[PDB]
Amino acid sequence: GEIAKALREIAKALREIAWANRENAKALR
Amino acid sequence: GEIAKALREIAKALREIAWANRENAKALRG
Amino acid sequence: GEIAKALREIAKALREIAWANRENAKALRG
Amino acid sequence: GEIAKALREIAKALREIAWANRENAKALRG
Amino acid sequence: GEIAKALREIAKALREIAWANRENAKALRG
Amino acid sequence: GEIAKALREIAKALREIAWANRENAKALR
Amino acid sequence: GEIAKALREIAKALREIAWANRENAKALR
Repeated sequence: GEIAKALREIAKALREIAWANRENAKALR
Repeated sequence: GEIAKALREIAKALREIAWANRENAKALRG
Repeated sequence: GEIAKALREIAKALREIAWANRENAKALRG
Repeated sequence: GEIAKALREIAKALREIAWANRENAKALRG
Repeated sequence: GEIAKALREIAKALREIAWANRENAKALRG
Repeated sequence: GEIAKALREIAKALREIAWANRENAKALR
Repeated sequence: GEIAKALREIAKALREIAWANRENAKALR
């Protein structure tokens, strides 16, 4: 369904934030 | 539907946050 | 509808977080 | 409705995060 | 309702993130 | 219900992010 | 249900942000 597919896009975006934040920790190290 | 469209709007805004957070990592690199 | 309208405010608030985070990246760049 | 009201409360909390994050940018610029 | 109650805990958790992020801005000033 | 428990799961994860973010502030001091 | 599963995927992605942010605090220390 359209609602469940949108919620899965929100999850994917949050995983991209996690990856971006791991780039920061790398950058600090 | 209106609800699905608004949730996809939320996903897009979270992709904007991901891009901004990566620029923070790159500014610490430079 | 009231639920869709509130979801679109959530998206707008996330866009404001992205803007703030972009401001950080600029401040780090100096 | 109680769901819409709770979603608006989420949006307000996200606006608080945006203000906090901008203050991090202001504290880096000093 | 159980859904609205859960959404209000989401909002409360987000206000805790804002508070944590305001602590960061204070640590940077220091 | 399954939806409400999942939303409570989201709130707890956000409480983990608040703790982590505060640790970042503690590591600056 | 598909909606509850997608909400649980959102919670898992937020836990992945928390882990990133905990790592970021260790990299500052």
